[PDB]
Amino acid sequence: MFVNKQFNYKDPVNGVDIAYIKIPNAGQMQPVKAFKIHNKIWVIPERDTFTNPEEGDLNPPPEPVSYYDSTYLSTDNEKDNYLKGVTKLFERIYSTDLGRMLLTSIVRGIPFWGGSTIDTELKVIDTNCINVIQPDGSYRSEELNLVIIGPSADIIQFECKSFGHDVLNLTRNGYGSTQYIRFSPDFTFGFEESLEVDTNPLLGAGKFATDPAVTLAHELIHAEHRLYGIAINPNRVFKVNTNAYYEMSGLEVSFEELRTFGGHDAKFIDSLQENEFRLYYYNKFKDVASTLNKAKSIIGTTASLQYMKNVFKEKYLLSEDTSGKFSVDKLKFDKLYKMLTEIYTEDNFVNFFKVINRKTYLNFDKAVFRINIVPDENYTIKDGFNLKGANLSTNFNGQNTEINSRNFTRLKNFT
Ligand SMILES: [Ag+]
Ligand SMILES: [Ag+]
Ligand SMILES: [Ag+]
Ligand SMILES: [Ag+]
Ligand SMILES: [Zn+2]
Repeated sequence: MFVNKQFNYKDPVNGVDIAYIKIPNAGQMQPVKAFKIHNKIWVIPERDTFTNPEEGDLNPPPEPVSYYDSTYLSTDNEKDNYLKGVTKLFERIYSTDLGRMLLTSIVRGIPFWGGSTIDTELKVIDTNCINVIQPDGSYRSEELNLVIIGPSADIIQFECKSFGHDVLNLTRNGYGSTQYIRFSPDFTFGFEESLEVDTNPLLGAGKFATDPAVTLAHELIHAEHRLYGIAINPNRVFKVNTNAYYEMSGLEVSFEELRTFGGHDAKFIDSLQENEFRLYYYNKFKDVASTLNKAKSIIGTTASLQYMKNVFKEKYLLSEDTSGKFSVDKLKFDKLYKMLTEIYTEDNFVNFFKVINRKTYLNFDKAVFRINIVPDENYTIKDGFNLKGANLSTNFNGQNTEINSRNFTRLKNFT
């Protein structure tokens, strides 16, 4: 349903949902084959050597939790598997009510059209589009919200990447920007069942495997914060004082990560700072409402001013008065803000998937495993690794790398 058609890496390009594309702001690059799996969402089965200029080399840089393999995702078979793996994960996520809500929010989360220097003109920002090569060879500029792409040099460094603006802080000013998620459905992390063990850097080999659907959901949640322009400034961190090994090393974790995980982790952000951020972003939305009201012109005859004004009215859940003037209703703002920051959390997704998972973001990496979720015999949209009939359905046996040994190959231990 979420991905209505089957995609094969070798399917011929049609210039519509299967095409060679170029990422603007990415400098000079060769067109790469991409697949549009859903409205506003694309997948590029390639290692990411375009978003960051100084990150085009896949070989292990000079001399930590990291894993390198310059050959991963270099063959057509691997790219086909990557595409099928990612599509499958989106479907697993969409199969839950929470995931359906999240993906709906992501599609509705179009980056704001605030690219004009004139306050009466509404214009798209080039950081939020890709250039799509058409059958006739010409290019077609297309707006999009999300792009799933292969990892860069460090295979296990999953993260959101987005292009910046000269002056605008798009991921924190309420505007939002297109997010490129480096991710792989072909590897997963190992964790320990015991809290005392999982949060200790010297113990555990990583007996249980993280369900990659949770990992992708985690990145999607993080991406949606950036899409709605309410990501917490990275300089806002928590000087961990709840873990003796974190304090010992003076390690710090950004509020953004704690918020994304949810559960008890989010409670580390004290009430004052919580209100501070909410007030801040409430004001940013008011700014978007004013800009819309001040808009009398629009660029790009792909839609009318009335249409786009309404698109953002929906995205930001703004209120329109009798005169057709937009404003931000505190109740509505608080509702949307809470949905994006408290309802969509890693902890809540675990409850929906019914999988075993780390209990806190404040733990220690144990290991990385190679996996293959494409075959139904190994992983299904409905149960992940814990197959219904199989003897893998209970006690999370499917995620148990010792019992379900054939589905996991430990590549590196971090403990
Ligand atoms: Ag553009
Ligand atoms: Ag565009
Ligand atoms: Ag992110
Ligand atoms: Ag991300
Ligand atoms: Zn994160």
